[PDB]
Amino acid sequence: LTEIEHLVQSVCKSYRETCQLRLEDLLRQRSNIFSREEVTGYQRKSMWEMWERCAHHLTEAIQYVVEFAKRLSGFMELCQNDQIVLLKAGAMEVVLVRMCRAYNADNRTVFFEGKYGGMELFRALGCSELISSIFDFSHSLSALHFSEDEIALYTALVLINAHRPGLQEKRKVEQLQYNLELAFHHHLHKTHRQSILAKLPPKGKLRSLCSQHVERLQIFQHLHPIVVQAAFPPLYKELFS
Ligand SMILES: O=C(O)c1ccc(-c2nn(C(=O)c3c(Cl)cccc3C(F)(F)F)c3ccccc23)cc1
Ligand SMILES: CC(C)=CCC[C@@H](C)[C@H]1CC[C@H]2[C@@H]3CC=C4C[C@@H](O)CC[C@]4(C)[C@H]3CC[C@]12C
Repeated sequence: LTEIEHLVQSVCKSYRETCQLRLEDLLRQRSNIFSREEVTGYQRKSMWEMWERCAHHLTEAIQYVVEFAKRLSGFMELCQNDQIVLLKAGAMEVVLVRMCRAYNADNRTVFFEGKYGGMELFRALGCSELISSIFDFSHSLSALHFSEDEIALYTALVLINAHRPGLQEKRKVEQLQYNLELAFHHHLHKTHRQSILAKLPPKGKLRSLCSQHVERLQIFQHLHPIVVQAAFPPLYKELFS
């Protein structure tokens, strides 16, 4: 078996071990939808409470993406600067992509605290525009019906991007990126799924949505700080300073 077929297997394994929620569970729970009364309960919570809940869920989701990154071939052999540069730019882009698995395009609901709810669940945050953009992005991804293996390979490429500003060893990230691009393209060809390539988000789209998202989280963090046990302190200290 080729280096490339082994790379496909390694990335798909890493994803399976760090996917946080099982696709099977997410699909089964689609019928489990918040009642009008439960939605009203969430809308009546203080911004501060909804922020504490959402901030903690987002931090947990980031930590699954850090673990995913640490299991990708070559990631740990990059200099720490480059690990931080990739995860700082990339980890929340991966969370936003991972969301499409927990999103039902039929009723525009997301899996949140054990049931599916629409974007009005989050009314107390005062972020309707930004949250609507996040729901829209998941909506556009859901049309692809990504396989588990496609999302493993795609989210590896979201992270391993030699064009991120600030890399010391751009050559080394280029080498890992070329191999992951070949693995993704190789797997799509083998599974007759090259049709998704033209349907993938235009680039800049994920970067600019993620930029806006993180900007808002940094404002909330500045006004009402949460603390977590840092999975990757050098990275954590670059956002939670
Ligand atoms: O456990 C850790 O080591 C760790 C855990 C999380 C991050 C990380 N948080 N983050 C946020 O945007 C964030 C979140 Cl999710 C919750 C509350 C406040 C914030 C904010 F202050 F940064 F804005 C990120 C964005 C992009 C990339 C990595 C991260 C980094 C490291
Ligand atoms: C802008 C702002 C202040 C808040 C954003 C509100 C809202 C859009 C956030 C809060 C919790 C997030 C989920 C948390 C965990 C997961 C699991 C992951 O495996 C996939 C992603 C997912 C489902 C997150 C999706 C985005 C959520 C709902």
